[PDB]
Amino acid sequence: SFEGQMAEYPTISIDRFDRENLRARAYFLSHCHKAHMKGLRAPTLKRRLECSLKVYLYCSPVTKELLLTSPKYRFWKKRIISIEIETPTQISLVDEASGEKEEIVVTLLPAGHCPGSVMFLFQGNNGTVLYTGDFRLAQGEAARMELLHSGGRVKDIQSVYLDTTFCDPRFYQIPSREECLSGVLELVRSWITRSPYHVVWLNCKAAYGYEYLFTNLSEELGVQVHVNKLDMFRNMPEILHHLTTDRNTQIHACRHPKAEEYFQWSKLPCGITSRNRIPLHIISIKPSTMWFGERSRKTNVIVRTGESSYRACFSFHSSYSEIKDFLSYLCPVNAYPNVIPVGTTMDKVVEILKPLCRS
Ligand code: NI
Ligand SMILES: [Zn+2]
Repeated sequence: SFEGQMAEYPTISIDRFDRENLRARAYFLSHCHKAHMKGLRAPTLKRRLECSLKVYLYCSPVTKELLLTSPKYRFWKKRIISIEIETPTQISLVDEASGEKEEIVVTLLPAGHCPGSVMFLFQGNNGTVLYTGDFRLAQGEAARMELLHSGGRVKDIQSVYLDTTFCDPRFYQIPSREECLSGVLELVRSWITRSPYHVVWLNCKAAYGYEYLFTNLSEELGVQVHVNKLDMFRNMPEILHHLTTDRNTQIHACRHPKAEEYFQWSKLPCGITSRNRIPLHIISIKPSTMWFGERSRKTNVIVRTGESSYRACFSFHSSYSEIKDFLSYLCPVNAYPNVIPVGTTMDKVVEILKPLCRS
């Protein structure tokens, strides 16, 4: 599995900052998710940064903004360099122990996974490689990325290091971003327009990536979404103004350790149960990955699980058919899975991808 280092450029570390990654000539962060930040504020890394002065962290503008809203990562401020999207950027790497100098060009491509999420395309003197980070690309999106191409064909890519979360034929198709959004929108609309006392709880994981759902709901329905904390979007106006810390709203995305018990007793995680002593009428909506097989057809993005509860199709990652389409299009020499799906093995995932690769 992926532990920070690509074979072709081992002196850079991406989305992993412990163990062998402590000797990196440069760091890269694809997106601000805990699973891709292992060791990023460890004492040993800080120790190492005090020694090595020409070591930087590179990421997208949004990732820089998000990361540094957390006090615990503020020590990175002096060493963090953002790179604009789809803007090829020369990066110089120097050996601390040896004398060595090394030059690479990096291009950030949007990953469709959460605010600030990118893929990193690296070009240097040891071939071109693509690190996808976490991604969801719909069909046709890769073909529109001009900087994946050279002279009207895809660039010669030696190796792709890719998000294989749903790389198993069972996860053949997943409804699109737009389909998922429209389903949730119409469910919420149909509830909250009944009266001011009808409210929705969006039961979401504690992670970036639900913001486009919140913004669309807010934009379409003229309501702000209750969240526990929104200071990370202080400088992000197109997100911030769709959120609120006030409990007096019809759409909630607040969180609590016992939030599901609270919902079973008609509460809501933030504790509001009534207004003018009228009980709030609450439905829960849990964004959840849903998929259909190769020989099946799409069914409703909304799944009712109780009188007052729903699951709603939502995915942070590409389907199997999207992964195969992406890799087929890239046609690299090698493809390496970043992640093994829960019910599969590395050998099955590698062999799924192998026919789409040149060696
Ligand atoms: Ni992620
Ligand atoms: Zn709330």
